Amino acid sequence: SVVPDLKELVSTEAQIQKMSQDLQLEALTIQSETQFLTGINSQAANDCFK
Amino acid sequence: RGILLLSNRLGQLVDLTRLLAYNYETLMACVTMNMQHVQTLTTEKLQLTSVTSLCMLIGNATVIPSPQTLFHYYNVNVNFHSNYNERINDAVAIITAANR
Amino acid sequence: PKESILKKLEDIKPEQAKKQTKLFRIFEPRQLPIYRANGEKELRNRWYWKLKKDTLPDGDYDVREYFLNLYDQVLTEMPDYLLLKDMAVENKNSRDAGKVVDSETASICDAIFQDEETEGAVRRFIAEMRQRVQADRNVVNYPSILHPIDYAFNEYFLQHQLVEPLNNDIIFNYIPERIRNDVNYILNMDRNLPSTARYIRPNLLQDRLNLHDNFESLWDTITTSNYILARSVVPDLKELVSTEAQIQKMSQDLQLEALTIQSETQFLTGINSQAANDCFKTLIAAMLSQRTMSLDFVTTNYMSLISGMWLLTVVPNDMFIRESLVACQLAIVNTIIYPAFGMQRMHYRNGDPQTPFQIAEQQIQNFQVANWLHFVNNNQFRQVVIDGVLNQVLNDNIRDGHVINQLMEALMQLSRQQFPTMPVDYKRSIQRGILLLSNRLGQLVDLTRLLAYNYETLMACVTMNMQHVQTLTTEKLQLTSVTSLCMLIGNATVIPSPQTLFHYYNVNVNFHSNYNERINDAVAIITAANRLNLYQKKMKAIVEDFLKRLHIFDVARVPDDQMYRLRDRLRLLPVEVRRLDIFNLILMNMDQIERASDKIAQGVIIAYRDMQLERDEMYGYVNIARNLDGFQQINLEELMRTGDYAQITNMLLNNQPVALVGALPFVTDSSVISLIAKLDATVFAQIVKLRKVDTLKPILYKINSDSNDFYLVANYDWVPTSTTKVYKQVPQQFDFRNSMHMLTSNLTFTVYSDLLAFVSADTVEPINAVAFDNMRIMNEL
Repeated sequence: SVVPDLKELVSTEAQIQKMSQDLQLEALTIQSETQFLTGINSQAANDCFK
Repeated sequence: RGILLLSNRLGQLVDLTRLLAYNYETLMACVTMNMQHVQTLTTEKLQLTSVTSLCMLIGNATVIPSPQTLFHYYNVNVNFHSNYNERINDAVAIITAANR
Repeated sequence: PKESILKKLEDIKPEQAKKQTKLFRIFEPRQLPIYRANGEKELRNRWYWKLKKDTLPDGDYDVREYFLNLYDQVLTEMPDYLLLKDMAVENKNSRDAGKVVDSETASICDAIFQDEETEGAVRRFIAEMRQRVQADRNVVNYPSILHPIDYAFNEYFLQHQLVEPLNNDIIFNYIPERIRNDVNYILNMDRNLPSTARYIRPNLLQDRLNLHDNFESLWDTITTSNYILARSVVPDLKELVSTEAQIQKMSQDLQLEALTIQSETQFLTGINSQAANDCFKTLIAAMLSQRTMSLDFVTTNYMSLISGMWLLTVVPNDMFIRESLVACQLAIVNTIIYPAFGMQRMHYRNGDPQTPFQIAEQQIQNFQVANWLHFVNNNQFRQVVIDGVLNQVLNDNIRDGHVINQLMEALMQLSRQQFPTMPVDYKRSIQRGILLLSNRLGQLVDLTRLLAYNYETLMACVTMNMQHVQTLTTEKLQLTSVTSLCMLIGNATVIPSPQTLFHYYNVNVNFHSNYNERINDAVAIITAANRLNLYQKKMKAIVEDFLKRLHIFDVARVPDDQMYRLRDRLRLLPVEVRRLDIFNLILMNMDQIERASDKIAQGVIIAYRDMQLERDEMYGYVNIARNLDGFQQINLEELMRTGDYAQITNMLLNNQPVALVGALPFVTDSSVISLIAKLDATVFAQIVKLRKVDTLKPILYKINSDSNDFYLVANYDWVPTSTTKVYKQVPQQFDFRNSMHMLTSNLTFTVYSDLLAFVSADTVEPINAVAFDNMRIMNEL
């Protein structure tokens, strides 16, 4: 109830996108799309923080 | 490659440390109840999901506890305490009487 | 899109000949009444200096930032060179025309030359004040009036003119030191440059940013770019065995049938009148740009593999990604060489990492086979530096470059494994494909030559010191096309059109120039940004613009991170004389500017004790101290920052002699009264109520019993008692005679852009071209 909410974050989309460029996601490895359920960060961080 | 994203950002990750450092170190100040470290019976789920986000995802942001906010906090624990202590007395008093 | 990142490239015109007109001044002289001690207006009036545009703000911080913008403005207007023929004007007076410099200069003269000035000496001077030319040196002499600070500027602008000469020889010299030398080409020009030539210098220092260490993301984007650029060049192949014909004899040599399949899967290789051109281009750029590609094969198409061996013998494996060389080799090793060389036994078991070609080397014996292995395996790029200036070219092992005893050996080794075996038939289909390389080997010898040259040619014109890392977008290449190019070529001889080559140079050039330039533009700012304590102009700012100015990069689509790290490196970078040399100038006088000009002050004192006032001429005599000698202080900037510790609050409450400092709003009053009433002590109270101040408008008392309808007091006899004066220097006065300076420049210039164009480039007949060995490239009928 107290822990101040955060502000000025990096656009969700922007980062995750440079992320795929860097991440080399789908490169053989079978167990895809489990590292990107990361999203809702604009939230997740606030939650993780509090 | 992933590791690097921690590193570059590291210049900022720093910022995180400072943040908490302060906040906890601040808020805390206004707690009357003592607090011995105990192995609670219950947990609290923390998805590395969010964690990871906070991490590479924080900019030159800077937030802290609103004055008014802080007090409100003190105030509460306070009352609570007062009640605990008080009832305690109210309690004891009776019980002892109850005996003689 | 494919050719949507190319229009963002060829459309980059960084070559901008920056020039100027208006002489850069900041303060125009102006009128104002004279107030002799005693305070009367003695008439005649005098001329002083006040700034054009008092913009200056409230708050030391806002001030500092303001100047900063000036720096940005200075640079964007930074005169790349000068010339005054274009600055003419006419003196209304003098021994004659006179032609002076800049309208303002003119005005002023005519002006003073009427309003009863200091007489003679002035009018006089204004007269025998003119121009004069010393043709013999191209020099020019023009008179000009400015201000110590003005001569200051304009001066250096003259003593630096980033414009050198330009003789035939220099043009010749800017044509890559390995092309003028390459025989196969010729050059010729249609004109003889005048002694009046000039040329700008596209500067191209190295990646002062080592954009490859950690930033991979960006390299990939560069490579890509540099790559497309290359294809745009890569010559389009010529005449090669009509598709149908070859593929037809192809079916023959092998012996086909009905449900008896073998070689049949080695023909989705047909299309080459598309594949060969693609495979060809693709290969070069890859190298040049230095991009890393992948591999799309099939385990049933062995032919497609054979050709692989063609490839691999070439491009030093490191050029291909890891997981690709891995597949490839093992596929060869386990289905082509062991399996029909009675060496099967163990169909070769490999379980990831270490090197699979390699290990086959130290395993089986056979010389022919054995040389291939070492030459291929340990084959790499020759990390070469200088090439007629820090080109830093990754080169191809002399050997390969046409001294293709590689190909001949690659074939001899193939001519000798086709001896032993195991699964009866299988050998039929495999060795038959192998032979198709051998007959063609007369021509294969060629393909090598081609690339050899091309890459080795195009090369030179890449000031962008390319290196050797790992891409991350991995361009895709099929053994399909490869295989096509291979058997389907010969007789032909192709080469880089002149015009083509230049165009290439030109681009990288600009680009470079931009990179280097923005870099300087970048640095300059940042450093300035520091000796200014702007703890609030959060830099996420500069980086952004920077990147943008070199289109290609989708700014919004790139995180804050990398960006900072980008600053971290920039910070350690030296500025450039030009850039630097100017900032030193702005600061050095900074003070002087601020102090002068109205709308602002500096600070105020509060001595709770009656006291005198200076008797300056400009203003009547008022509340001013140019020293604040003694008393204490308190930076306001740090105050409203820190949050005020009632330190001030207390002193104000208790009344103690004190001073204040920083940007401030002055306020002029008249009716003496105000003073006797001591109004000036009021104002302060406020603060007490509001921790912060800006609502603080201090007071000044312009007192000249002349214009102050309340002279009633100047009467008796007096002498100005005040409590609290103001920190603010005094607008200097104007000494014309000296105020003027003299100027030098040049007459009739001749600036040129682009260059090159001045040459008609021709080419020898294809049939007899030459490589770095003086041998006819393409000598197999």
